[PDB]
This record gives sequence, C-alpha cells and structure tokens, in this order.
Amino acid sequence: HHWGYGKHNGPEHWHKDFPIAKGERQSPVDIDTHTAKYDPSLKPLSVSYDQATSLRILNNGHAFNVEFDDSQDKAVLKGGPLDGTYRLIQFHFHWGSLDGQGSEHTVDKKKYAAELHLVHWNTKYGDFGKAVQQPDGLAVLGIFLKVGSAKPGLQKVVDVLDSIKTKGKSADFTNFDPRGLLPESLDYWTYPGSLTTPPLLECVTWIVLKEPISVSSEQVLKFRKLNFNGEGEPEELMVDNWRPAQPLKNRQIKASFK
Ligand SMILES: COC(=O)c1ccc(SCc2ccccc2)c(S(N)(=O)=O)c1
Ligand SMILES: [Zn+2]
Repeated sequence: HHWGYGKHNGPEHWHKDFPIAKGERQSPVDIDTHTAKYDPSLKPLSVSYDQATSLRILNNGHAFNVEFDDSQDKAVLKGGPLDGTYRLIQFHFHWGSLDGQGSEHTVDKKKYAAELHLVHWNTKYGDFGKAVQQPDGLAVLGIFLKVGSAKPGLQKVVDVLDSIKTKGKSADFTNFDPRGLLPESLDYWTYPGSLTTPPLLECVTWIVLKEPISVSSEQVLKFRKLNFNGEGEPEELMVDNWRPAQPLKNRQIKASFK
C-alpha cells in the first residue's frame, strides 16, 4: 500500500508515512500575483544548458524522468535568488486528466494543463543525496504548460513514451536539448519550499517562470497514455499526478519583475 495519486493513497494520505507533509515550507503553493513582492535585489536567472548530456528516460511509476549526466559541471542553474551553482540532474512533468488541471503551482488559483520541473542540486554538497538533507540543497525550475500550438522541442520526448509505457521501463535518451523547453522570458517568482512527492523534504528553492510554454493537445494526449501500473498489470492511466496547493504559512513569494 504505497503512496501514489490513486483513489486511496493520494496526497491527502501522505502525511501518515511522511509527517513533514504538514510542515512549515511545503510545496506547491498558489502564487498570489498581487501579494508577491517585486525584489529589485534579485538577479536575472542564468540557465546554462549548452553542454547538457541526457542519458535515459525512465517511467518511475508516478511520472517519467529524463536523466542527465551530472558528474561534471555541464548544465547549471545559477543567479536569480541562488547562491552558488546548481547542477541539472533530471526533469519531469506533472499533468492532468483534462486540460483544465495538472499543474502543481497555481497562479491566482489558475491551474495549467501541466508543469515541467527541472531539478538541480547544489554543488557545494557534492551529490544529490546529501543536497536533499539541506535547506538550500535543491533548486527546481518550474515552467507551466498550456494547450495550444505544439512545442517542437518537446516532440522527441513525446515520441519515446510508447517505449516506456509501464512502471520501471527505461529507454536510452541521448542528445536531448532542454533549452527547447524554455519560454522566451525568464521572469520568475521564487519562494522556499519542498519536494512535491514523498519524501517531501524541505530542501528546495523554487523558481517558477511567469511565461508558460505552449504544447499541442496531441502532445499532452500522449502523456496521458502512459501507465502507473507495471507491465502485465491492469491499466491505470498516468494522469493527475499533481499535488494540490499547500498552505503558504510564514513565507513570502518574491517576483523578479514588476
Ligand atoms: C510525479 O512526480 C515525480 O515523479 C517526481 C520525481 C522526482 C522529483 S525530484 C527528485 C527526487 C528524487 C528522489 C525522491 C524524491 C524526489 C519530483 S519533485 N516534483 O519533488 O521535483 C517529482
Ligand atoms: Zn515535480
């Protein structure tokens, strides 16, 4: 009886195994755009993905991870609200059963069709496992997806999904360039929070871009053909793998823009 997003093991149950679920800096949150404070001290975000080396794509049972070689300083996030240098380890998405839901963060209560998370760890902690034990261990860049025109830079991901339909399947996935998933503007909101799946560790500086990217109805439909179940089990479509907004508590969301 492990955690998931099904009818009996979903987000409202997670606190029983992971009491940090009811903690002081949980994610995601609703971003109240009127209450977010412009912070002129924030720097432009620096996203340096020119030498990113993707390796593999994995159906992890909850979403799919596109994994990067993070054994050298290649693909890094810095600047913005961050001190030092964070290295890209993987990206994944969260999405809905319908276009009107699927994002984890919300903007003035608006839910997007999906949300991309590029996960990076702080190089001062040496590796990902040590970084997640620290309050400034991770930086996750969050990008909203809306349904409209296709994103040509997403198609290589969508095309490989039929090869990893079920939990625990992986496929080689080299030479994928995550710069093709970025919107034009790097204006962002930022706040201190958590992983959004167990173990829900409070180790993330969230950086959520204001401008969504557009993907086509066909691209998102292919996400919804994935399965939460293993091969040779009855089909459980991989949809609605998003955690809802959590209480903001004693936190301020800062904006990089006025
Ligand atoms: C459906 O979502 C996922 O499948 C998923 C998978 C990994 C991660 S971050 C890496 C990680 C490693 C080990 C344990 C937890 C998280 C996240 S998130 N939203 O917290 O960034 C979400
Ligand atoms: Zn995520």
